[PDB]
Amino acid sequence: MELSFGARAELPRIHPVASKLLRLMQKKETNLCLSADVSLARELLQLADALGPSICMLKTHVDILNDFTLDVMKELITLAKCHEFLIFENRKFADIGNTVKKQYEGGIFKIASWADLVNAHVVPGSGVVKGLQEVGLPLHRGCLLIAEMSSTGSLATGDYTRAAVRMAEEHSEFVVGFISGSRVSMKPEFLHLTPGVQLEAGGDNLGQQYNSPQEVIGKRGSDIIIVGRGIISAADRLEAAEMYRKAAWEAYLSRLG
Amino acid sequence: MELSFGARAELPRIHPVASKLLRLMQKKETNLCLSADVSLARELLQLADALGPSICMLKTHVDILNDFTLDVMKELITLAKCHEFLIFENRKFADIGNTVKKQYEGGIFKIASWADLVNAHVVPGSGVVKGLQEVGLPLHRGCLLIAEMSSTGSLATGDYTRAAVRMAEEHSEFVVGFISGSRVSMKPEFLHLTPGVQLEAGGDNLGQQYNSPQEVIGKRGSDIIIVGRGIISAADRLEAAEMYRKAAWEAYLSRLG
Ligand SMILES: O=c1cc(CO)n([C@@H]2O[C@H](COP(=O)(O)O)[C@@H](O)[C@H]2O)c(=O)[nH]1
Ligand SMILES: O=c1cc(CO)n([C@@H]2O[C@H](COP(=O)(O)O)[C@@H](O)[C@H]2O)c(=O)[nH]1
Repeated sequence: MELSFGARAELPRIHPVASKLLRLMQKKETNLCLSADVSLARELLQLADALGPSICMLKTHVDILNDFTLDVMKELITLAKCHEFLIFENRKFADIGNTVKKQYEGGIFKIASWADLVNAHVVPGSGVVKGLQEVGLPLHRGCLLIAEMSSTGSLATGDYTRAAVRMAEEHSEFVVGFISGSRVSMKPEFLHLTPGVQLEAGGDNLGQQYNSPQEVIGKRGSDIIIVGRGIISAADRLEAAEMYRKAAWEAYLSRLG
Repeated sequence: MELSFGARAELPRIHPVASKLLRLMQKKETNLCLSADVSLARELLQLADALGPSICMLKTHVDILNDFTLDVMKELITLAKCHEFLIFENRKFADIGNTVKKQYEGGIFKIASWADLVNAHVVPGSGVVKGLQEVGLPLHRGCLLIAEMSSTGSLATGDYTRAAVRMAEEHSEFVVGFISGSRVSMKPEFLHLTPGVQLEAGGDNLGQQYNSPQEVIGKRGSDIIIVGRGIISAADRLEAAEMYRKAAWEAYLSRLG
């Protein structure tokens, strides 16, 4: 039946990036992804260093960093290697393949040079994956497909979600999992990462909706929680991260039995 | 029945950005949007200057510019004002409102400071529009919603397309039209902009599919053609732009009768 993260890391069809992730999740007893939604490089780096031991992944929006430089990403990579977490740039590539390939490799951000993982919306059809793959496969990177969204009015439901799952399963050499609210693939080689997570019930004023780690990992069968404001707006971000880590980890263990 | 671009510019419910666009389209006899998919600021600017008289709009992907600076955008604005065209950043905002508001205003690109128009995918629900509006309305900007896509396997069909149209029509203070393959709204106050356009039949190797200006403007009832490689890969980009302009303009006139 259900396998531990450590065993999933060894599955025949596992992607190397997924394997690296699954192994460090097991080693560190963390299935928490920090959503580092900050505008200052110094804050990003100080969070990455202090919280690194508590997280399996740090999710970036590099396009909201007021003082982005590639040197900032070099320093982030140093922390990622030191503390053992992956870097996930939440770029949401969402256009024709020819365009996304350039967006992934080029420009000022050079996302493919530092990001272990990126994500894509599936709305354009499988060309979005094919374009990204042309850059990501040579660079030994992975991709997540957005199969469901956390926000009110999300159209990523029903046949749309099914299409995302098929697209992932048909591009397993590059696609390693999903942004989703629940387990959407029955194949254990794929990771499920779930945003819209806080300990307390609520939402924001712009359509975000929250569920708890126990709900999303335990009841809905996801693997990793993505948490932004629940941690970032807290006074003690380290303690907050530990609370989220312990919640997500125990929900995982209990579901494993 | 059908109104000229000039008359549409005066409609009671017209958005000011739409009005400005419609008036310059009529004045200049152009419903061509150049997709300036280049990596060099100098090429971007030289295209903008030479082709400015032939276009109603210049569409950017600032994240593929290797030498982006805000000064480049200042120079682009100077050309836009001189030649009378709008600047459209094809950012495809596609996340929860709280995130997109920061992506629109902030970061290195400060998109809202220079872009007349941006676009958004509707997959997250109407929060994507609400978040963007919080920045764009004060700055007197407009937004386009992606109702259909040109690429093979597009999921922007059926109820998804209907949802995009409703979302636009319910946020008319900020949303001024669509990226689509055809007329999708029956309300003349909304613009339809159509990518996937070349004179010759064909596609690319990454899921792009082409139709002609006569097909998309004439038969499918769209307003503006978005053209990248058909112009940019041509030797004489000025002549190419003129060919596309004259095609799209005559298709418009004939449909007007
Ligand atoms: O459906 C989604 C998809 C994404 C992409 O990961 N996100 C992102 O997770 C994070 C949630 O942050 P929060 O915990 O502060 O709401 C944000 O960066 C948001 O853009 C969501 O919140 N919901
Ligand atoms: O459905 C879409 C949506 C977009 C967003 O505008 N686009 C964009 O139009 C342009 C088409 O370029 P081409 O004429 O070279 O194919 C590209 O920048 C591509 O990213 C499309 O090609 N199709």
